[PDB]
Amino acid sequence: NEVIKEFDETVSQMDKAELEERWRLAQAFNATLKPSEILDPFTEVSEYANMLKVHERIGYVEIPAIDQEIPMYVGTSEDILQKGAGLLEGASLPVGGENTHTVITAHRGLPTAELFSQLDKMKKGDIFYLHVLDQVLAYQVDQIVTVEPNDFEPVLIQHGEDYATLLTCTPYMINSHRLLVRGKRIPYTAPI
Repeated sequence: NEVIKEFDETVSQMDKAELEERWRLAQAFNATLKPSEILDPFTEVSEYANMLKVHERIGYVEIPAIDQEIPMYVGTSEDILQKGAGLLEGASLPVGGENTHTVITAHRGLPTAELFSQLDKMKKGDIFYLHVLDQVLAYQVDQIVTVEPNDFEPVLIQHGEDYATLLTCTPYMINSHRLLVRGKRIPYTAPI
């Protein structure tokens, strides 16, 4: 909020050639990422996403269906999950691209930040935006499933496609299962 304002303000002061080289470095990481075993963030050395870091924030996720703009951070440690959404370890960077699947995790509400509390309100067709460096990527929801903390392939990188999954715990205030809201990239570029 204050954080989101500070983020966009810093980005607008950054050099264009440098904004572009960073983007390309993240795309290079996405093009080479091997499939690995993705663990539940809510249970149990990294240069991961360095090119995207702006005072430790890698951007924010914007979800008009639930009136949220939540800062994103690297990893899903509790330090992070207390203050915003975390990018899941082993998944794509949120810079999109063919054969990518980024995964953004937040608690189902904290006492003073709703975060992903209202994620059950999202429906197929809903559009959310990843704001990353000076870019904004639109994703349109095409699948919503609830799974056991051991059930986790709907976050599989599917060849050809560009996906982003918003991930939280469910039922509300019980948190025994995981709610996955998957969106697929649609054409959108931020206005100038």
